[PDB]
Amino acid sequence: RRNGFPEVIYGAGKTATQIVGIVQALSQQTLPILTTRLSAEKFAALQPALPTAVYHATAQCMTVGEQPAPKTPGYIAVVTAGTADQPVAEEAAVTAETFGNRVERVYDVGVAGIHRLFAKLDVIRGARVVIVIAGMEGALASVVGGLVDKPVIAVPTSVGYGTSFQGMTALLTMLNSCASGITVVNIDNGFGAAYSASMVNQM
Amino acid sequence: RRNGFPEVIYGAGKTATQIVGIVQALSQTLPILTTRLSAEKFAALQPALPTAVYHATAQCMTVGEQPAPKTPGYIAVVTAGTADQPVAEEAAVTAETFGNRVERVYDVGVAGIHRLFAKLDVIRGARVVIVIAGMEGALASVVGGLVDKPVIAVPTSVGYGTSFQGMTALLTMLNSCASGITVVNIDNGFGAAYSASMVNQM
Amino acid sequence: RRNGFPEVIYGAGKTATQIVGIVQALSQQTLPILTTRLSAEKFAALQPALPTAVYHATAQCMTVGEQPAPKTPGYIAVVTAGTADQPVAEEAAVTAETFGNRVERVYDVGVAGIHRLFAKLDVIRGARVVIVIAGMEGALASVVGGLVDKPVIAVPTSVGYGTSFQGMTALLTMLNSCASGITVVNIDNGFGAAYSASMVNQM
Amino acid sequence: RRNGFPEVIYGAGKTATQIVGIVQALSQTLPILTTRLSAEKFAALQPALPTAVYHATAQCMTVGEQPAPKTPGYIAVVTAGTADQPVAEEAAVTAETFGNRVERVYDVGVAGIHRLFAKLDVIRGARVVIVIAGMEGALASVVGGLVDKPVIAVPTSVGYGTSFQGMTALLTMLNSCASGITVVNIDNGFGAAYSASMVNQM
Amino acid sequence: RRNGFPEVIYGAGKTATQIVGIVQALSQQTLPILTTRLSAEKFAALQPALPTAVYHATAQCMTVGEQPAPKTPGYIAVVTAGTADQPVAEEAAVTAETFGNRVERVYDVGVAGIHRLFAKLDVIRGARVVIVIAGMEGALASVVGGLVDKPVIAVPTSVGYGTSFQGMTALLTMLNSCASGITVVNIDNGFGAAYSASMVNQM
Amino acid sequence: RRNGFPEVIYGAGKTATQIVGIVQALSQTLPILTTRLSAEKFAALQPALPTAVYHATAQCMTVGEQPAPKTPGYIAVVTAGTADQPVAEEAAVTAETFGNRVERVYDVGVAGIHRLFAKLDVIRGARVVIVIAGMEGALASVVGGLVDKPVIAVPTSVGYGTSFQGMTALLTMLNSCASGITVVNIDNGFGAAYSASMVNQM
Amino acid sequence: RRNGFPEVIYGAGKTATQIVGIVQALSQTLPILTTRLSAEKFAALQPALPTAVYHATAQCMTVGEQPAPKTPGYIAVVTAGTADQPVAEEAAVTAETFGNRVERVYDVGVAGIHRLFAKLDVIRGARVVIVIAGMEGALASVVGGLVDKPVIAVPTSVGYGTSFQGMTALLTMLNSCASGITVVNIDNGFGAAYSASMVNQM
Amino acid sequence: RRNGFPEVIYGAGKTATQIVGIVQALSQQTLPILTTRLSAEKFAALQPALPTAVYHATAQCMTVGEQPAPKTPGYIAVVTAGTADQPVAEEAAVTAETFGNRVERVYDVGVAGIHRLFAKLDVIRGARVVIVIAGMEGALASVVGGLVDKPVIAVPTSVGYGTSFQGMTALLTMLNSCASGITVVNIDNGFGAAYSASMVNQM
Ligand SMILES: [Mg+2]
Ligand SMILES: [Mg+2]
Ligand SMILES: [Mg+2]
Ligand SMILES: [Mg+2]
Ligand SMILES: [Zn+2]
Ligand SMILES: [Zn+2]
Ligand SMILES: [Zn+2]
Ligand SMILES: [Zn+2]
Repeated sequence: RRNGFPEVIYGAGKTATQIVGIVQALSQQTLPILTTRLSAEKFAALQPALPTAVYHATAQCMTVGEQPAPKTPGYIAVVTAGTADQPVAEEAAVTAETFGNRVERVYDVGVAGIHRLFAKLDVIRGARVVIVIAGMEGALASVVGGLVDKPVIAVPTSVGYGTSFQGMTALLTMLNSCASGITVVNIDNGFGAAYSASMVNQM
Repeated sequence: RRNGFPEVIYGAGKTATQIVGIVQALSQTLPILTTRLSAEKFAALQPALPTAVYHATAQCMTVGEQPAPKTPGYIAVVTAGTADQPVAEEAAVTAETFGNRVERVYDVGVAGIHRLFAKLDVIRGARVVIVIAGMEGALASVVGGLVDKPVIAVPTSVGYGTSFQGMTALLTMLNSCASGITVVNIDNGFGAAYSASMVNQM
Repeated sequence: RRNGFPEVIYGAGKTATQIVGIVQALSQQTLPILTTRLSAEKFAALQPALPTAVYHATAQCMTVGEQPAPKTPGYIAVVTAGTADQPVAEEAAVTAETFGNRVERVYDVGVAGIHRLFAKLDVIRGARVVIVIAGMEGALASVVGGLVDKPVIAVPTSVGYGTSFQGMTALLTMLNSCASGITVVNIDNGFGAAYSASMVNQM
Repeated sequence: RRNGFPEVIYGAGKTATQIVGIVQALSQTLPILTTRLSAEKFAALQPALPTAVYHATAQCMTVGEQPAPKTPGYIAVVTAGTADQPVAEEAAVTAETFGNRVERVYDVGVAGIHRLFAKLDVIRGARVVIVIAGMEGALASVVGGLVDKPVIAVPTSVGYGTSFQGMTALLTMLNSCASGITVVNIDNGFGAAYSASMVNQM
Repeated sequence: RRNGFPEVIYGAGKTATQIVGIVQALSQQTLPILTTRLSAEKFAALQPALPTAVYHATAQCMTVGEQPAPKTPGYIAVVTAGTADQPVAEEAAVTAETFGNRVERVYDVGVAGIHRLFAKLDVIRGARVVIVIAGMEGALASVVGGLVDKPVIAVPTSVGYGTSFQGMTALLTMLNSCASGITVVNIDNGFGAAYSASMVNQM
Repeated sequence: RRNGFPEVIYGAGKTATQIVGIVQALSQTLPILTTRLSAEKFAALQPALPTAVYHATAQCMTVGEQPAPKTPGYIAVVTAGTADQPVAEEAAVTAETFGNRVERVYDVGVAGIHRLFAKLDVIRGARVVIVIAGMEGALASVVGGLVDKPVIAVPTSVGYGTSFQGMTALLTMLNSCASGITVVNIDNGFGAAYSASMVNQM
Repeated sequence: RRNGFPEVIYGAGKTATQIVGIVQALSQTLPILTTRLSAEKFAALQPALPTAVYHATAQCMTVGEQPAPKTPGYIAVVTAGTADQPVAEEAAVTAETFGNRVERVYDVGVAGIHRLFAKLDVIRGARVVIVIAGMEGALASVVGGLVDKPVIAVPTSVGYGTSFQGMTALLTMLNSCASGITVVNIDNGFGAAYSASMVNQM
Repeated sequence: RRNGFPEVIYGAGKTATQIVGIVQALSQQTLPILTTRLSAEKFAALQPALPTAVYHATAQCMTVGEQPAPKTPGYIAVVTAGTADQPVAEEAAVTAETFGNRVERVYDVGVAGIHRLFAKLDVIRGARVVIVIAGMEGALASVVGGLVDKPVIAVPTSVGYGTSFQGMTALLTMLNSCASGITVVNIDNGFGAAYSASMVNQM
């Protein structure tokens, strides 16, 4: 199963020592190695062991090794509604770049001020895949889906106030988009979106 | 009493004979509005109330002559899709019956959003904006951020699957009230127009 | 976009330093500046920098600058069912006064003792807009809506016991009011209600 | 046995023939009450049980003569709207069948609350109060705070949109039990009257 | 409004000082005074001020004054399914005794072992009102309701595991009791049940 | 293959012609069971499959002769009310078709619980107990605590209001599995009997 | 405009006359697809649009000739059961109308999983895989882990009891997106094929 | 009621002293004694008193005494989807072994990599009862149910991310299994599954 994909470790349930055991075993230059959902403290416990490792604080991700160069010319656009979407957005962007994709970040363009979205519309329309990340309202996916004729993958986030229902509302909003060409992943699953986006980008 | 408001009958649960009794008793008020009045129920009603007008799409019935606008400004009724039109007309007929000029801005949902910008001057020129949308109710958020007038958003129960009979649109519109948006219950085109009329006539 | 509205900062996601940067940039006497959802500790970190700032503890709001005088004669009435509604009520009242409205506070008139509501009925009926704030039961909006012929904006609060469902029950109760002329915002969104109320009051 | 309580048949799921079998077998008890009995099912039943009375609005059927009140005091059945009347009559017919005087206080919902104060003396004079309401069920809270007698609140499934088939009214009434209010299931006019009768006849 | 009921203070939202102010104001021998939902720490802050006060730890209630004697001969039976129901059961029992009722405690008779319920059936059937308190399953109300021909008031508790949904399941179970003569209050509202039970007991 | 289990057809979504095609193709297995088969669909089916038996209450259809019990012990099917009988018969017909002796213990819900104790020896003598209940599903908890044999509980969708189409009974039965109870989906009388048969024939 | 995509009409809420108006106006585009078109509505439509083809199972209607595949690769439409076939055909007809070769892999749900392995080479050879499943939607998880191509999963509303009109399948499929799976709304066979076509034609 | 079952103590609500009182009372060699849902700290408070007791950290269970030998030849298979299922899996396995069953552990065979499940299929098919334990997706029960013709008892776990809804999704997935012969218990109830499995295994 040499799909060319880097090795991925889900560090939510793994200990800081348990992770080190996997990384040194996969340090046979198989590929670069991505570790997701890695707490900042858990990286502190790991850094003396892997001094050549890079931690992405906001994304809570850790990469060891450097992917050589983008595998494909096309890029993925990661679009977010607000600043509260920065963590899972960064998780999606770090995953896509680790998987060999160029990534264009289009942050803070929610529909409360829509000129910000129109200012960066040429960048979004030029992508081969667009990942839309939004919470509170999450209506941005429907607006983006109606403005681009490229695959859109929508990520609901759990940044909630009141009836946000820990991201449930954003999830339902994305599933019921009037605009077609939108497809959805589970709440906060920025990694998964980038995994699917990367497959689409590299055909 | 004598505070301008016409009498309103909710005909969803009331029988066609009961409606005649309420209307015949109240013909001693100027206009009378009846909401959620099925097309069959109006057929059973028309021989008895000959001065009545039925609004097919709105499922509303008026007896008496509709007044002329008491206020210069108008109310804009903005709708996302063609499905959303029944409840839109229910709001628009109520607003006109309460003495407000109504501007209809229909079928401008965000699946094609250039249509909304084409009619943006009309919406910004309103004193109150009623936004009517189903499925993902995202039209309310876009309008709320583009105008600086009170917006009342109406979620509709038109949609399929996880629309949850309008719940998704209702929750979507509720998650954007900091932008000047306020919300009414699902399909409640009457209630929105009732509030819009109070705001419009200040 | 000179709507005359003061500048508003949502301090839930902003840091105490990040806020200071925005306030000093908007200290070009554009208008007074309101900051919402500002924790008491976060204000402590900010006060040495803005010594001319006023913190409203219960409202968790911060205003810098003083709006000159009410822009309109009419007033907004802020009506609450119980003492547990005081925080979001104060957030609504501080927002409306910062936006240039006179505000009349009618607190603790829930329907468990309804004479208290009738005692202050002349004050509520005299308003141009009424904001009703209630949790636990939230039936007060339907009672107020049936007693006034002016716009009512209902705010559900998340002060819950058991089946209160963190304010969901109060939200559903307000949406299904038998009394007409009621309009609703999301849970705890006292700011938003005052924003809509202010637009109605100043026509 | 011989504890005063009449026999009760739930006719919602039972067939019109099965009901005759249960009634004909039990005509060896004094009165017999049957609840949720459709109008069509009574037509199929009337030639067989000639001594039976159907209560159209209540969808109830009694065989045998209704007793006279065993207790001086009465039960008050308070309702918010005209829609709420079917389940109100279901409770009132049950309460009368169980030997209680019933006082009907109908159509006093809080959309016009002066109507409730007009009938306040009648409600306070009851020994038990049954409150019946739909939509926002807010009538139960107002009554619970105004009387110092047990209140049993019945949520009804009449309403539209987010009424959730009576859930909103049920939750609203449940959030006010500290005031002397107790709650039964949606549309359960029988159950409320069954409890009210036990309380009334102490 | 001299209903003869003692004064009741809901101490969930009141401070330990705020409570002392109310108690000394109502210390005009109006009646005994009950305080509900009073944390153990909050009572520690209050006890130096009211040395003649009694705290009921499990019930989290505080009574000052002693009601003279039961107002009525009849008693209320407080029935619980398990030991986890002891707090709200005690809140109901302390409220009923403070309101002038004799109370018979029938604890730990859940239907997992039903002989325990049958052992105390004569006590339960002899009551004038029965309060049934149950969580996890809450099926005990339907069993009790089918065994007694006296008013049953059912209290759902929020002692939950998994699908218990913080007492929602027990609440729905009680509302749908096949046995008639059952009436329901909100989750954990042992006070409210005793308030309604006391009115029924004293007719 | 040849593991004793008869072939099973789910006829809820399958057409009356499609069923004949599946049955006619499989008549090359010993018995064939078809579940959720409407009464009208069997009328359209009977001229084509003349060796078939319809079980009206169970809405099941068997082709082929029902085997004799392969095991001495029996399965007990315990039901709370008369409404619960259709899904009870669906389970009982499946269990008999799979070669198990079935003992029916019907209408013993806890509204009158002496009835259950009258039949307690029969239930304790079973090797597996299937409990079928709606509304509050409390019968499963009482049985689970009284017998020391596997209990499989079936929630039914019969009930009104907050029954939530059987959700309340399902959750009630799920909150008592520590007592030896296990649960299947709402109305799934087949699934319970399928598991009971595997347990009974050990 | 001129971006390859055919015009799409949602005929669920639109009337049979309104559809003719939209189609007759747009016959000035190459193909036109109409979704959720009832069989009765097509009968009322056929005398007016004689060049139209109805796809009974898919409830779709095409006017104009279906193009030939613009791309070598094909899309695989994988389904769990025979019930799932209508929405599967809705996706497959859309995909073929958008110019993609479609490979149908039907009735391979995990109740018998050898069937899926029999057709595993066909699925792995696709460029995009659409998985269609109801009840427990577990087929999407198995496929997502076996192929290294984009998988779009469609939950269907076919099922009984706690299926919750497809919610259980939707949530099940959403809990496995880390494996290369992406999800659309319940019954939304069109939406999946719309996205699959964009991915397939890169 | 000499069913031969060991005595079981639910230590979630019992104190460390309260447990010691029950164990010494049941130390009349009635059988071995199992204690479930026992926190690691609560065992520390208990160990000086029962020095012959065995704590199962992952299972959070405590057994005192040693069951003599398996009561039946047949074994129960405990199958899990991921490592996050290890706690309730161990609770089920420790309960079944304490009740006198041989237990075969088949861990980490979720359908994200299904060859792992096929590698151990002979072990699973050889069982007399299979307990399937899964969260996140919980689709493994339907796959196992369709592969074995023996009783399957499915346990949903509350190891959740986003829309996992604290195990609700896994519970609904298991109840709606297309594969027949599956039966379900409440969330995290590994004990209950083993209790039912043990009865089936020992016929
Ligand atoms: Mg605005
Ligand atoms: Mg009272
Ligand atoms: Mg047992
Ligand atoms: Mg993959
Ligand atoms: Zn839209
Ligand atoms: Zn009302
Ligand atoms: Zn029952
Ligand atoms: Zn399946």
